[PDB]
Amino acid sequence: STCDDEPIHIPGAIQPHGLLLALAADMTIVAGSDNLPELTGLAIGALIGRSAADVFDSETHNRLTIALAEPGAAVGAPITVGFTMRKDAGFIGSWHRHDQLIFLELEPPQRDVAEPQAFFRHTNSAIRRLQAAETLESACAAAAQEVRKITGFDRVMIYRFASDFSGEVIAEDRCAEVESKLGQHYPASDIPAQARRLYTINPVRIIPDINYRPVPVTPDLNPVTGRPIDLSFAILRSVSPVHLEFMRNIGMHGTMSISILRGERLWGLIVCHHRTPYYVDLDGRQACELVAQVLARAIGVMEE
Ligand SMILES: *C/C=C1/C(=C/c2[nH]c(/C=C3[NH+]=C(/C=C4\NC(=O)C(C=C)=C4C)C(C)=C\3CCC(=O)O)c(CCC(=O)O)c2C)NC(=O)[C@H]1C
Repeated sequence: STCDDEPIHIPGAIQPHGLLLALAADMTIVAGSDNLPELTGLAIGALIGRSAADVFDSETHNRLTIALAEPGAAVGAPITVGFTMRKDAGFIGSWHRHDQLIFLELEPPQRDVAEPQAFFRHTNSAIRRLQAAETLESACAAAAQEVRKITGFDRVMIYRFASDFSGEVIAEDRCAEVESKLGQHYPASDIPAQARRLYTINPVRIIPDINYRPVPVTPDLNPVTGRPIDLSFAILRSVSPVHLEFMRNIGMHGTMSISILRGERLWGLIVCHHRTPYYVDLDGRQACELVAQVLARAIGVMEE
């Protein structure tokens, strides 16, 4: 376990392309990313231990209050965000009720959004083409082709693993400019235990610049538990510089990867790489999110 030891879940930093705010269970600001001042225009060391009401507009707190005290408490779905300071901003992104804190992840207004009809088109065709569920090999390739058709990543591919957690690429499509790993296998050390354990419970992962400077999370002391701040579900979660190397190697300054859950069990991953630094509309992500959700289902009617 030269590999499986790293605490990648508690690195106490996020990627700069958005920010984070962590509230205690009585709705008071507890910790944030240190770039908070840069964009919302509010100084961290001030915020620490004051009210979430100082940052959000009155609805976003209220939509917040209802969502959380909703029964079936869990890492929340995406929310619409407006700040009292810089309302204009209209940042939009998720929240996450883990660690006995309420994490808010906020993203910059994804300008130049997916054309509607084209969107519905690709979403709908895929769910037909995948549900049309030809073989396993197409079901998958399909997902990759379609996924590439939605996002427009330079190369995309379905990765499955054996019971010894070594995987094979079992599908592909590429911009005719980069090799097909369609025949390669890889060793379980490559995506190791703790990262397999993490993908099972949070099925989206996105890195836009592999060449980034991590935005510390301050404090990174969980006030309720007194352990570092645990960034499992955070899609802004700073990433193990080892792996980053391995993406520099294979020549890709952006990634994203989606789990393929098969009854609590991680069957395989959609895996995307893009030469230069590349982002995804929540649209873009939730689409793919969908692809793998159906695929996983168009695997649970191929398993009978
Ligand atoms: C022994 C340590 C190693 C290691 C650790 C490591 N790697 C990751 C993350 C990923 N590695 C991936 C592998 C691939 N990328 C590809 O291009 C291909 C295909 C040829 C594979 C199989 C991938 C996709 C990931 C996940 C990244 C993503 O979500 O897009 C981690 C986890 C890092 C984190 O979650 O913060 C770790 C600890 N890297 C190695 O290559 C070996 C030597």
